[PDB]
Amino acid sequence: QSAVGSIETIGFPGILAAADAMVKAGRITIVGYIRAGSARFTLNIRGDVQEVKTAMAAGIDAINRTEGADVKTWVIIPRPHENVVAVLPIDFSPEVEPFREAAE
Amino acid sequence: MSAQSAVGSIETIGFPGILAAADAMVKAGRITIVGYIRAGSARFTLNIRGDVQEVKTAMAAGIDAINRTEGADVKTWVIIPRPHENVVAVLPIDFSPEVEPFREAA
Amino acid sequence: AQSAVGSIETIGFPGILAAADAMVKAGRITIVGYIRAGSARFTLNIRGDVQEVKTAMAAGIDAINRTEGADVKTWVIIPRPHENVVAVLPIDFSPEVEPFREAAEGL
Amino acid sequence: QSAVGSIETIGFPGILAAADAMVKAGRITIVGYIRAGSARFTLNIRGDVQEVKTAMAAGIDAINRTEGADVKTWVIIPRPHENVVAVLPIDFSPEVEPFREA
Amino acid sequence: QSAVGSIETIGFPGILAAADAMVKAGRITIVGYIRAGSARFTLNIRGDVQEVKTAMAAGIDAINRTEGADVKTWVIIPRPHENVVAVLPIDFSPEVEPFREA
Amino acid sequence: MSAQSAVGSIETIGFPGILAAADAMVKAGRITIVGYIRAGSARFTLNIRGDVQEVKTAMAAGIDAINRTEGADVKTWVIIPRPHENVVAVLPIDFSPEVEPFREA
Repeated sequence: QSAVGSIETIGFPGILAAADAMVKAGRITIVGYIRAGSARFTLNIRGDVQEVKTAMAAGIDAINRTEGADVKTWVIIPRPHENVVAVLPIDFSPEVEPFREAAE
Repeated sequence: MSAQSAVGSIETIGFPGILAAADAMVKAGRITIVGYIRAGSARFTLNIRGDVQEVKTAMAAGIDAINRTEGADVKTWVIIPRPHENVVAVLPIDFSPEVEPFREAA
Repeated sequence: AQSAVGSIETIGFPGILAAADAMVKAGRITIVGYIRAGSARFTLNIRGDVQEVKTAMAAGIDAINRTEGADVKTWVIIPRPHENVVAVLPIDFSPEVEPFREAAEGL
Repeated sequence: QSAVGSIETIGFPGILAAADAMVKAGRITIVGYIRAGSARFTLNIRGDVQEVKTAMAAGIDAINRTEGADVKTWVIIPRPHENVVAVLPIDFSPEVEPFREA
Repeated sequence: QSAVGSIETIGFPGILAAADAMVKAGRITIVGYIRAGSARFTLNIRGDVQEVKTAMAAGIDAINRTEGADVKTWVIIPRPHENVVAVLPIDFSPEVEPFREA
Repeated sequence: MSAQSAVGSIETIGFPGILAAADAMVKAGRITIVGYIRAGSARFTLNIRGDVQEVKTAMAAGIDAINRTEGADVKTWVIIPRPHENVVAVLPIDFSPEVEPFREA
């Protein structure tokens, strides 16, 4: 299992900013987002651990430059367990398969 | 060829504000409104696509329209000039058959 | 030519029920829908001739403000909404409200 | 169109208290409830205007007697327009027709 | 109609604590739960009124021992009207039919 | 015959925190993650099943992972060692086809 990164902000424009900065800074795949409630949004990515760290640094900085946005919470799990991947929305799906291949 | 068109995103509290933004934006720039999100806590997001400069013009018009609306305020906004294809595939900012007549017209 | 759209929002369902009834009785308009916006806020959306929407809107504001526990949070009137707006936001007519559309215009 | 009454409280236990008190106090029909958000719940009833007034009074008192509940907002509309009944969830349904008839 | 009890906590762990304590303390059937919003959860139970009383006290005690939980609101209706049972989510279902029998 | 396995439940603000807790719990104890809840107000619940001591060990690890996570805090948690069947029937803590593989290991 490749590493997983997750980041959360208030507002959709912030997570859009995070998304574009993350995928351009690191060789990673965006696998999903969550409408978390209370206008908070989460973005989830996968990749080599060093690449997720690089991307996450970029996503933090991008949210903090976005009007009205700030980083609420984030984490990186270097090697997620299969039970985690099965239950939480962090697995790959056919719609992002083309981007996984490009990254690897 | 062409790159992905720019994406603009704006958010306010209350639906009347986002209605004001939508109408001002599409009248002020050569853009397509591609969707809206009921974000929670009575916040609404509007997402638009178009040439970078038309998105910048539309966004100024949207900001001004929200600030003129009773009980509305701009909470947050962004423009991404050249969105990556992975972003367009995962987040609700792509075109759809419903709005395809308007992309055409733009 | 796209008819005007009016939108109004309050905290709590009773206040939006009050708005809806006052609006439809005060102006020759059609109520086209409502939104459960979140945080117990509710939106009502109406269509009709611009002057009828204005009259209906004034009546709705006053009805909400008279309702126990409610007040007007936000509202707007767009005289001539763009087709891209009508297509994306829930402000278009539907079969369920066509009978009301016809009556307002026909009267 | 018979009258409509609507009441809203914080928490489900209060709306349950209101529902039971209203239907026992007045000749009315409970037509629906709404999970409004933020743990608020709405109850909507139909009936003759005087019966709706009687039920509403009983509903408010029941909420105030309920542990942790408070009345947030309420209204009565004597003669709701048909467009209102068509768009908002205040109409009768097969599930409550037996109660409409009684 | 048997009695109905309804209780609401902040957080899911509390409603889980309540549920387990309630069904062990009295001869009741848990009939459903509600994700109410704002991280509040409601539990609904049915049974003889004395058994619902016994269960409710046990639910309250259990919530108050649960880290981070709190009782927000609760009620007991001895004999709910059939209109209430039809509209609000407090009736029995096939999934809980075995527990109703005991 | 067999008793119902123990259930643990934990809640924090934000998804990153629940992700941290899930990975730490499943690695620390012989447990199955059976589900999560988007609780509202950006709070997320995670529910796990296992032997009583394994759930206890997993929960301690989940609490420490949430507290180490930027922007997360443990809001509430509980362990029920022996949940009643009616509870498992009504609340979302039962096993499912998706997690059957993990139950067996």
